[PDB]
Amino acid sequence: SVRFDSVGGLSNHIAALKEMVVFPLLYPEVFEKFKIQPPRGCLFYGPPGTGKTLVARALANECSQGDKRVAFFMRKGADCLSKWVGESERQLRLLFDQAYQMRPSIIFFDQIDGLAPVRSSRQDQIHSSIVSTLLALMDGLDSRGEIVVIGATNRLDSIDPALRRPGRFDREFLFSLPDKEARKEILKIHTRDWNPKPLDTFLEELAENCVGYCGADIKSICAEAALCALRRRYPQIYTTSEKLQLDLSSINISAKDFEVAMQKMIPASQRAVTSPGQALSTVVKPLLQNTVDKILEALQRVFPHAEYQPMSFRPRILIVGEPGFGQGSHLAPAVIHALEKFTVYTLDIPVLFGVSTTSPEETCAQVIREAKRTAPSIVYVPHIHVWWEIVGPTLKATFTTLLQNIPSFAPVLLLATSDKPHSALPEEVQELFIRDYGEIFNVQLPDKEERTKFFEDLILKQAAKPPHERLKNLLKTVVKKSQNYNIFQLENLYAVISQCIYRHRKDHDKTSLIQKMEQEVENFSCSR
Amino acid sequence: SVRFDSVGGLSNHIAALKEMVVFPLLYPEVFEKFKIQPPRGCLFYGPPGTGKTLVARALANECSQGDKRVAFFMRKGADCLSKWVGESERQLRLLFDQAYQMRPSIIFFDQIDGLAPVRSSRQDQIHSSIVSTLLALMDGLDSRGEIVVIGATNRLDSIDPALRRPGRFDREFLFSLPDKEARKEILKIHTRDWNPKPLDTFLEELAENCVGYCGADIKSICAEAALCALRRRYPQIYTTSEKLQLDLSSINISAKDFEVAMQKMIPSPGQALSTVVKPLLQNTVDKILEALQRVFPHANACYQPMSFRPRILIVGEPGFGQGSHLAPAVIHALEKFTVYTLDIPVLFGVSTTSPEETCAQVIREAKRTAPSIVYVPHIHVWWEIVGPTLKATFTTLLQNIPSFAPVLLLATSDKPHSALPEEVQELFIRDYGEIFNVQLPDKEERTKFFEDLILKQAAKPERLKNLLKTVVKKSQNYNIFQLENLYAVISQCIYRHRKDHDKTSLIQKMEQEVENFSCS
Amino acid sequence: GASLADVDPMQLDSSVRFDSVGGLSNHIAALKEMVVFPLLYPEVFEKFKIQPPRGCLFYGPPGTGKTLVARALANECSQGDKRVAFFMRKGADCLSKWVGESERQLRLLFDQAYQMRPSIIFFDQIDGLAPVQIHSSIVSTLLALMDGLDSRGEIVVIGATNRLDSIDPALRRPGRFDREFLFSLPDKEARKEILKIHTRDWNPKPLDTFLEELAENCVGYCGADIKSICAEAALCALRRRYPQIYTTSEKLQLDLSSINISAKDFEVAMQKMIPASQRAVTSPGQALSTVVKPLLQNTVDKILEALQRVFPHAEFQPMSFRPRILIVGEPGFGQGSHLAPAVIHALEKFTVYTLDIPVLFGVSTTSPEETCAQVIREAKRTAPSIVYVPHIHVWWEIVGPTLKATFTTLLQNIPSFAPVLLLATSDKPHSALPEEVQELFIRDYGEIFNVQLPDKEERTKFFEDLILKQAAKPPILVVDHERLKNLLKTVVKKSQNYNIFQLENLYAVISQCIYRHRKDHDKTSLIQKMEQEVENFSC
Ligand SMILES: Nc1ncnc2c1ncn2[C@@H]1O[C@H](COP(=O)(O)OP(=O)(O)OP(=O)(O)O)[C@@H](O)[C@H]1O
Ligand SMILES: Nc1ncnc2c1ncn2[C@@H]1O[C@H](COP(=O)(O)OP(=O)(O)OP(=O)(O)O)[C@@H](O)[C@H]1O
Ligand SMILES: Nc1ncnc2c1ncn2[C@@H]1O[C@H](COP(=O)(O)OP(=O)(O)O)[C@@H](O)[C@H]1O
Repeated sequence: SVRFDSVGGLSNHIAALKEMVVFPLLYPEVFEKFKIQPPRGCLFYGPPGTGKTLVARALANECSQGDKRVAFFMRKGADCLSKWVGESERQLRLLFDQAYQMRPSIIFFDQIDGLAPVRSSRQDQIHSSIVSTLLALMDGLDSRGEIVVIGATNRLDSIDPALRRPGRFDREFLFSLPDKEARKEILKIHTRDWNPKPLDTFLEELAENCVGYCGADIKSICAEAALCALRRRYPQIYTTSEKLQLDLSSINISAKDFEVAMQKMIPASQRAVTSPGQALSTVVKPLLQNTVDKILEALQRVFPHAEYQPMSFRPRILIVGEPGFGQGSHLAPAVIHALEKFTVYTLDIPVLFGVSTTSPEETCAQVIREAKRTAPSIVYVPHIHVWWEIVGPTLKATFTTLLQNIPSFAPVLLLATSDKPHSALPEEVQELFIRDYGEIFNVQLPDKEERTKFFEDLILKQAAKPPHERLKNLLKTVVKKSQNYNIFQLENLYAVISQCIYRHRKDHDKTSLIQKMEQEVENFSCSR
Repeated sequence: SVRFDSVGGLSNHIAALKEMVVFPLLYPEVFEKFKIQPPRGCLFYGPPGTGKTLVARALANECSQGDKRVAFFMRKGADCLSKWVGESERQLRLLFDQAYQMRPSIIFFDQIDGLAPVRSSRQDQIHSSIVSTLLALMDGLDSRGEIVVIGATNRLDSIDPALRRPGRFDREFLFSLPDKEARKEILKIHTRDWNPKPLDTFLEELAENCVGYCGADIKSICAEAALCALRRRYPQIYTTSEKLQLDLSSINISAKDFEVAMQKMIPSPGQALSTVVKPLLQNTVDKILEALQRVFPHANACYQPMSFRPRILIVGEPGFGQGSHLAPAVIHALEKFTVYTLDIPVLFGVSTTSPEETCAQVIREAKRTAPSIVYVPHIHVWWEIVGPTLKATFTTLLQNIPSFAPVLLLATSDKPHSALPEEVQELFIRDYGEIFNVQLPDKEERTKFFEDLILKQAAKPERLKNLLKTVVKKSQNYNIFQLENLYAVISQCIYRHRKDHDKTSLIQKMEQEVENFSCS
Repeated sequence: GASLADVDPMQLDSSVRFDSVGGLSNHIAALKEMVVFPLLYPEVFEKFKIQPPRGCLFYGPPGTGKTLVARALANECSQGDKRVAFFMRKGADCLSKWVGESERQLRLLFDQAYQMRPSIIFFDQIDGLAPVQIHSSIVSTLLALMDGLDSRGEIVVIGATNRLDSIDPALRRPGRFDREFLFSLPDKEARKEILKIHTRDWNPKPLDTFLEELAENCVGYCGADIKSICAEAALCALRRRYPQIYTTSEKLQLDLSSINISAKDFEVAMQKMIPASQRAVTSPGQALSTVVKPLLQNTVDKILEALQRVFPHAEFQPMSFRPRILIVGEPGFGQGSHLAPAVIHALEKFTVYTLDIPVLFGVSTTSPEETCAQVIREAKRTAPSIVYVPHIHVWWEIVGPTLKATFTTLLQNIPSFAPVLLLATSDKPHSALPEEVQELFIRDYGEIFNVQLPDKEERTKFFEDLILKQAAKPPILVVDHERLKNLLKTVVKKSQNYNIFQLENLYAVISQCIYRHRKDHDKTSLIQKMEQEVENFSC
């Protein structure tokens, strides 16, 4: 049924696999020249929903329907556990011996953590016995060739470390959340055999909003979209116990269905945690997207790992601006979001202090150690000008002598924001961001063009929908009287006009809100 | 087929083993002259992969090969369990007679975790009875020769504590991860019989870069490298069909294949210099090590070394790499000595312990393993980061250390020796050899720092030499940070002009970018 | 076994019986009348009524023979009434902070102890079982189980520990642990007895004078160090004699007549090891090293003579009144580095407690007010004793306002005629110390000693047996024997103002040259090097 085509995105855990399963059968001489004794054990692991059981399934299908003949034995967590006194460790050896007669064969253990927990003398003796009789008869597996043992898990730390050793489980595969190049393939696989195949550009657009999703999260919106189309088209289905008469020809899926379905959906990875990076909303985007792009260009100039081998030496950048220019609230999370596939580690006040029972120094050390472990990563310290005059005198020392110990050309990025200009910051901070290296970005107010696009939809498209030159003058005067607002005032004059419009929904004729609009625009006052 | 020469690294474990288990059994008339009384139980323990069963197999084969004067009973100590009422405890009482009729004997118990676990209200009636008979066949049916029992394990606490008592399993052998020297002979052993004989410099460098590996990993990187050659040489091996025609002579393993397999696999205040920085600071590291030799000669009667309160302080302006590159490279070169760090993120990066208590145990453990090193980097900020009790503890602690005990105190500083507080100034004695002032590198070094880039990669498929000269003409007073920053900036253009056959166009951009690199 | 627990006794070796224990003679003459006599003569303990105690506590540094005495004692009781059982538990073994396993383990252990009867229970390292309700549930049951042994028994409990102050004070009450025994590092006359015990069953028995010589060269050893150097001096002889046995698995023929042990096999064993007094205990008292002896032995003898004026127990109806002494000197005259520890070590048989910085704060991360009270109370409990406060000129400027108030009032609650000495050292002169410190030493009472530099002769003899003999050792041809003496005199003249930290550095910098010229058969390329290193040595 399913055989690799469906498996979209991974494409390298698959090539790395047939050199364990297929090659020792086909080319058993290259392993003799170097005396290789090829590997015999994988260990799939990663967050939930990201593949690896789809992979086990597709591999079983390739074996059963490919080049005869390979056997496939599958165990589900802990099945050897039996009621009598010895029938537990006997079934394991029975399985390994039956797999030797049907060889070549591959053994698959789903959800290891119920079978091989970390041994301890404060637990059941049967678990230690099972782990021992499992790492015994797997060590004596060289003479019993043509057997491959795979095990998929979720908790790599909950597996006995005596098994994660070359000889028992020598390869370890990481199944991570897809990125915008893989989510598009997945969406192509799931909307594959649809009546009116969704345009490639449409899926290209859909793959962007789905940031925290996985294969299981993407498979489900393709179903919620159809379920939304069904009740959009035929609303006379819920208010009925009997059947109806459908034509199955009027039911078509549109982008509104996908968006209303994505409204209800919550990614399985963000059901109990919130990531420190968001995107510009549909409102603020025509106001700051170009600024985001310029920031990314400068970051490329200083952090070329974001585009034979990129050379980077301690990449840092500091986004500076006036207190309302939107750098710690709008710009920096958007920059974090546009740079996906880099793990992000946050160091702001509610992280050092918003978690007690652990001094700030501990968490400050853990963040940098883990960011070193998996490079290239980002360490996000927003609002340093307040961060600095809120911490202790030893935390400054720890923070400065912990990122001086980072290898120079290791690609770890330090991102920070500021409200005071660079000159006003404490001189100890100014030593970290040098201007001649291109590590300081100064945000500026948006130009006339931007401010025009920001209001160009409210006037004149929303103020013309029932249940023109007089509107263009309103647009002109709004853009003129707002040429020196920050972001927090622009997107308030927006809301002020937004509310005005909403209060005239069922009014069948205009020229009651037009003058109301212009009066509310005239009463607006702030001036920083 | 394994007899002691297939074990790299454990040159002291093997000697102690045959000086305590083998020789009292082979030459009983010798150890009776002195009443040495060998043990009746030892125990190997350590992390997984460190050669615990390899030593057992080697010892068995060295007990068989010869004249068979000693018998070896090898028993994986978990398959001795019978799902019955009294049979597993009879195999034990039989194993001990089968080895008393053939004395001398060594009874080996591989993985005794599964034979004698900790009995409590989570154990069965079979394992408790097994322990009760095992610690009766040993304390009673022994103490005269010539049976010696060994057992292997990973955690020393996964065994019943009643077995480790005076008169029972008492001696212990800690198998730990290999250091940089053992990791070289391990690679030699695992590349013993090879077509293309590898060089010794290659294995040396590899052993340097394979940090954190434990033996078995080193056997694995050899395999994963040969899998990187094949894919490099026959990219058509995948998505194909049955073999047809393949030559097993163009699969030569190259040096860049080890560095890919070492990243397709998953595996301290001391780090060697990178390949890029080495030809810039290796000379200074040599000079520092020589000054150490001057003060630390370990790196009644005379004609053995003798030192007096070894102390050295590498001083240099900020940016001279005296605490970023130099001192950890020197700690690396001075391996085979145990190092103990004392800096900020190790005094304060842990709670549930005082900074005054984590400073006394460090000096205690440094005295127990002398000659050792105590490493305090950046004293010019270390001194103003601790409390007034920690200073008065640290000073009296390193004062109570005996006069001639070879504990070295290594430290660094960015402010000059005359800008430090008096309490520190009266701790190094510049009139002695205890202060070392770093200098900028010489023209010879600086020039050779850029040569692979200019001119051996901008011309990689001339006027470059001129540009090269200019690179040395403005970099005269650059510290290490600006130096390697300028080197990384000049290595960027090249990576941007990868697929540009026509030259003289990236040379112009290069000479204008190096004309713009300002680092005042 | 229906009791899934560690309750089995041990089969002890029968060859340990009041003959292998060397150095511990007062303790044995007391344990054999509270453990042995109630079992051997049971008619005196019923003639009147006695019901002897059921408890002993052993404490002291590690390796001092505290398990060995329990073993010897269990073998000594079970010689007429075979046989006394022996149970041994060791605190902190995979049962700490596990409720409620430890309670039933202890209950079953006491049950088994009752079933055998007579028996001896031994808790090695109780610090892991009753350290100062995971904690109350287990100590309360231990107290109830111990306090429930009938007066005659016959069950005897014994406990061992390293620091007496890491044990719950609820244990030290009569009927449970009514006596305590201190196992200290052995002096010379006990070191000789241990050496005679361990080298007793040898064909070619070592000479008595050689054992006398050995007992003095290994100071700071604890029992197990002597065992380790005796059993390793036997391996060096074999290794040096037959080095071709290490590369041959085939048992070759060896003559058991050329493997006789000699010296230079004991000292090569004593080289590669570090003693007990330099490993763990932070023993405040250490004797002068063999290098510094000829320089400071006279000062050490002078202090111990101005110390019997105040502390007339330093010559053992003596009567003293608040014995105090303060040795003062310049910063480098070695009062807190060489003199005071050697003075303390000379005063063995007197228990010594220290109050210095790494003990108040570093060790035992508790409040520094309870540790000072502990040391004062236990110092007067075992008087005559010593309290040692080194470097008061800095000690006083590091403690809090409450610690001074506790210390100054705790040494006035000591009875006036108790022999509890207070020894302190300083680097500022007496009149530079804070006034609360000056109001403790009354120099007209003789409580002050001023250290001075070593005399000309002292320095001469200090450099002599380095610069005349070791500078002419045949590398195993031509030595001058005349300019060596001139160099000795120039060195003695040049160094007539150094303190000790410099006087003993100019001794290590001159000995280095000799090492760099080990093999040179012409002893001339280092004489000039010697005198040019001395010509460039500045304070
Ligand atoms: N890379 C992918 N391409 C296509 N579909 C996918 C992919 N990953 C997941 N899916 C879909 O999501 C479903 C769940 O996948 P799967 O069960 O393999 O995840 P998992 O890692 O095994 O989850 P868990 O670890 O919780 O068991 C699959 O049935 C598959 O239809
Ligand atoms: N010191 C060493 N020298 C050479 N090879 C080694 C060494 N240590 C390990 N190896 C290689 O790694 C393999 C695994 O080592 P080994 O099984 O002896 O240790 P182990 O896994 O701790 O043993 P066990 O865990 O089964 O008791 C060996 O077959 C050997 O080839
Ligand atoms: N006083 C002593 N006399 C003879 N041998 C001793 C003495 N003290 C220690 N030893 C030797 O040291 C070994 C270990 O001593 P041990 O009793 O374990 O010390 P601890 O008191 O710390 O338990 C003993 O087996 C014995 O061989």
